[PDB]
Amino acid sequence: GYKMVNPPRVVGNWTPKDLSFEYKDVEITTEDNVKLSGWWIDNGSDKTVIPLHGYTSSRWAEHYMRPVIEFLLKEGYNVLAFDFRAHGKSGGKYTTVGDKEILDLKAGVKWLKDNYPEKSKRIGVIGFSMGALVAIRGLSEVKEICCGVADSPPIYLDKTGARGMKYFAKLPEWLYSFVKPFSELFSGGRPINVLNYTNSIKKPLFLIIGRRDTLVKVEEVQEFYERNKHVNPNVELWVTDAPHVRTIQVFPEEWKSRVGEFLKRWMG
Amino acid sequence: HGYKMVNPPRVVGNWTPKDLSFEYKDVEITTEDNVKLSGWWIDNGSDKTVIPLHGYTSSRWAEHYMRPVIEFLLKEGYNVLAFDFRAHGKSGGYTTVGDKEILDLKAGVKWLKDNYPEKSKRIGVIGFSMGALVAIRGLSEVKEICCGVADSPPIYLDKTGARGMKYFAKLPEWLYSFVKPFSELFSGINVLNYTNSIKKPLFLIIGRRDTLVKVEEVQEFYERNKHVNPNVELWVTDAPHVRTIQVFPEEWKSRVGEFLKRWMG
Repeated sequence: GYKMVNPPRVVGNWTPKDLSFEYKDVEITTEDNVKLSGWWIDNGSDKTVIPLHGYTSSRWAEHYMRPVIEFLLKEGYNVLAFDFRAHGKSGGKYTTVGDKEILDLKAGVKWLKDNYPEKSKRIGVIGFSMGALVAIRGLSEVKEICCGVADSPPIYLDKTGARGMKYFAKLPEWLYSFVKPFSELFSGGRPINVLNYTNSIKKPLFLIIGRRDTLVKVEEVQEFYERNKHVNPNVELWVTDAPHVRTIQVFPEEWKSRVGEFLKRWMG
Repeated sequence: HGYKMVNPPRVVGNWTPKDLSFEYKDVEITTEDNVKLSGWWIDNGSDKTVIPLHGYTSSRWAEHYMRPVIEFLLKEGYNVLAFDFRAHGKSGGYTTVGDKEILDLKAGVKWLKDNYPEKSKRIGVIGFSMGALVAIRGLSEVKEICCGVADSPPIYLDKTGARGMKYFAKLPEWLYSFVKPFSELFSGINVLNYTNSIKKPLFLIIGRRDTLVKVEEVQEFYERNKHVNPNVELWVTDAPHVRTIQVFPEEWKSRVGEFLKRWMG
């Protein structure tokens, strides 16, 4: 098998300045002494939203991070966007499962409270794909987070891995060898699912799943929904017409609308 | 605005030389540009050492070719030095385009001569895919290497990248974004210029089913290098990319084994 893996480390070439917003390059240190790299975008607000990227990307993720950051800033929110450990410019050598990414979220929140408590009286999180798993876990283990949005969160990580390799079946083995060390890590069933936090989450959660997501099924997300419904009356579910994490681009107006009113309701 | 920059993946496997009934040493190799590489020194009680070079998306643990080639070399009687290229596996490094891997091979050779020169009077190289290019380049510029084996070496890189993008295109857009860093990793050439310099024994291996490298392209390297070097060989197989060692294990080990014993004088 595979002991430790890490997806290709990527860095984009756009800054909040390209969105006509000023920002600061900050450095957050986790409790296990890992140095994270990120952006602190002061928007003159008391509310801060933290976007969380997926397994293979970074804070620069052109397909959802850049649109969501521009969206949050124009709504008037402060934004803290950092690369997860072993991603982008952040510290750390191996991602593997990414179970320690919750520590990155804790450090980021703690950093906000320690340096800018007036700018983070309300803190929300938005996660995409694997980043949604961290955001979901954040609502359960991080008390300062008041609300969270989970876009396309893999419920059963093992099934998600097996559904991914099907697109490599008709293709040469050299192509599947790229993702094989990563797909086999989740297919075994060792990493913890988000179903683990269905009884511990008592905060507003916005679940977004695509009707055409072939990696994550709606009914799998619906299972998480009414599991948590017993404990949390503020969990919402929106079924979209987009594939995996593509809603924010393919249906941008409807995304910004529903997410906008979710945040507007729970961010104070 | 795209990718400013993309680094290789890190792949670390479970297995060790112990699973091959061989004891080993975890070594740290420093390059001339101060890059610390991680690797295995497998002492087999020999004066001869063979260095197996891996692909640009894997490491020393690549079970489809790295594990059987190390086991093959060990059961042959050779000492084995297997290290991850920079920013691959456990090694350090931004690995740029990939031109720095020749420095990694030089570091390994230097490390052998500095630590165990008696156990490396003869040094040979075996490279797979892009690792075969490092072996081909290494056989031309590194004096301490007596011979080399090149399995599925890309001859026309841009032609190989073009063929590769065709199969990437058969992936859905939303899924391609996940593996797009792999594609850009190779988009960071004249390999045929090494047909003039190489005058050491070279063993080329290319499969007919290779969707990335054509037999015609490797054969061009063979015929060109053939009238400055009388000891260059070509073996055309009926296997996919770097799969000959897996599809035809006893054929591969026999021809490579005979090649080494002949030139590891």
